[PDB]
Amino acid sequence: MHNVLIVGASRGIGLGLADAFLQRGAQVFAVARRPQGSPGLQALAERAGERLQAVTGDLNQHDCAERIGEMLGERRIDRLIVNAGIYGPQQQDVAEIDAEQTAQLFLTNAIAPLRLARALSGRVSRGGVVAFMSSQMASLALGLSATMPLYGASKAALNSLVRSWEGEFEELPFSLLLLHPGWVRLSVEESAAGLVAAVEDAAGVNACRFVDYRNQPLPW
Amino acid sequence: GPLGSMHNVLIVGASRGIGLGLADAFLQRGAQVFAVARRPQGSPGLQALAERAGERLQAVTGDLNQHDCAERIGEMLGERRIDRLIVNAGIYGPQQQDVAEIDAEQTAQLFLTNAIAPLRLARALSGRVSRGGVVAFMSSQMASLALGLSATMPLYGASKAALNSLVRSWEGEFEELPFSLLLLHPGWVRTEMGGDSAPLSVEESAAGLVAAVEDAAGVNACRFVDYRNQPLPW
Ligand SMILES: NC(=O)c1ccc[n+]([C@@H]2O[C@H](COP(=O)([O-])OP(=O)(O)OC[C@H]3O[C@@H](n4cnc5c(N)ncnc54)[C@H](OP(=O)(O)O)[C@@H]3O)[C@@H](O)[C@H]2O)c1
Ligand code: NA
Repeated sequence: MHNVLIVGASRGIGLGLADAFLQRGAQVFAVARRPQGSPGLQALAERAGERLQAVTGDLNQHDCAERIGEMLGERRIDRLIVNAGIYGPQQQDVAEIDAEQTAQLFLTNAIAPLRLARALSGRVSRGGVVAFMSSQMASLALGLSATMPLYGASKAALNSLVRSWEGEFEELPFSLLLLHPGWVRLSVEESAAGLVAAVEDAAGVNACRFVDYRNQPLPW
Repeated sequence: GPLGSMHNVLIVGASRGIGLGLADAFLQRGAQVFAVARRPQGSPGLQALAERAGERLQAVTGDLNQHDCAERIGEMLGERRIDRLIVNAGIYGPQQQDVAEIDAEQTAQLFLTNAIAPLRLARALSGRVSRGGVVAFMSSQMASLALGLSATMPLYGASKAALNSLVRSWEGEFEELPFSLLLLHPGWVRTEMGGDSAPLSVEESAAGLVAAVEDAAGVNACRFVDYRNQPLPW
């Protein structure tokens, strides 16, 4: 049984990933801010029993890694998926975004994901996979983020920070993935099944990849 | 140029370093330069340029982080159009460049100063930019995802990737660009940010950047280029 850690698993694609990994036979550790308040996560917990361990945790809390670690004990993480993401201000307007909103956006979407992944990295299996939920809107070459520029810039910043982390290693000890889930309203189930296949395709490769739910590369 | 032409060049962040070098280099080409600085009176470099160029160098008090910056620049310009708009001002972020230690206040400061405020300002002045002009943002090779050189200064690099992203998103609002949009890498330059090991003088960096800016005039394109006018990958 692989150990899979999904950070941000109460709903949407995060929950879908927990479900999809469970269906492959993994032991899943599913972190959410309010796990008890997610009927989706509760339903998965009931069905999988002990194979789905819900964990209360918040990416933005500085003790998050410590709490996850204490919970995991000596168990190694085969697949670490950080499914951080907020939209930022609904108007996506550079003229109006304030300091508090800027901090929240870039901490949640870019900085805290790296802080957490780095802090847990000593537990990640060699030849495993660390993946971050990114977006097509992160791509500079595609340049598709005009209607949500702040969101897209936060995901470009995430991609940048992951590339910077890669640059700290002589050779990668695990793969580093930046994931585009597709434009899910495309079901969560199809997206998650695809993303699981993309993640598993990178296991043992120790490569940096920016890929979508079909395992197709996106340009930077 | 001919036809009694004298380009109006606006440099945001011109008190020292590359920004001052750009003001000097544009003045040497014959431009009317509007040099925006937080404390223009406290810059010996800008005072020296003012003495040499007289009225062809107008110092303007202004701060990229202030929401009235565009208004102050506009009031100063009157009805004049901007032929070249260069946003140079930027910060390094925390000295340690460490994702584990940066706090909320520092994160806001970094991304506002290096990414969001440049777009806020440029957008607010964009109606004044000449058709066939150039709007350029000082970016960095550390912004490039393909080069993956950002490990040296990850936070700074991420803030410039965010800048690049926002400029591309702005481009994507136009059916046809009315001016060029440039992301500039100045090289590693001997300034307070670059340090004593930097291989380029301000003078050579600025001369190169002026040539790259002028090479984009009338093209109405997006480019990510260095001080030699060589393209960088995204
Ligand atoms: N030097 C390099 O090697 C290098 C490499 C790549 C990219 N860059 C970029 O090039 C730009 C200029 O770099 P530099 O090396 O010349 O830095 P610098 O010598 O330290 O000068 C920074 C300039 O930015 C101004 N500034 C900072 N924050 C400002 C704000 N809110 N509002 C208005 N002005 C502000 C400063 O004015 P004050 O005097 O008031 O502080 C100063 O004129 C920056 O965007 C930097 O990121 C530099
Ligand atoms: Na003000």
